[PDB]
Amino acid sequence: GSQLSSEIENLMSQGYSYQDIQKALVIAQNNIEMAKNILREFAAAS
Amino acid sequence: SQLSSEIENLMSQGYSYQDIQKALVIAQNNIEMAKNILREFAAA
Repeated sequence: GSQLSSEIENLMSQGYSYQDIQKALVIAQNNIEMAKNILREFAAAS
Repeated sequence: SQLSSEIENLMSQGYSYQDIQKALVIAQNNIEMAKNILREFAAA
């Protein structure tokens, strides 16, 4: 695996939807720290 | 004026003042990017 896919798997463990994670990475221009900020502050987790 | 108009326009779409601030902070004041965050994720 890669670092990015590792990060995505960790986000899903937290309950974020795959679609939210993708959207967040696109808006963030793949800056991971930024995408994490978006998800934390605005995304639902189940 | 330019910037306050942006906040006014976002609030008129129904975004809270606090969500707008959060989205600017995360985007480092890239207003285009903040608007994307709000459109895709924020309650309006």
